[PDB]
Amino acid sequence: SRNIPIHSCPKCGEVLPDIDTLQIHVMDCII
Ligand SMILES: [Zn+2]
Repeated sequence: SRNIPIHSCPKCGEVLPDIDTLQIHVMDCII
């Protein structure tokens, strides 16, 4: 029983399917 967690950017609220996509986003997101 393992769900499918999803990463979300708190700076804006972009839906990030994974950490890899989340990392690239936060790296190029408005600080
Ligand atoms: Zn963001």
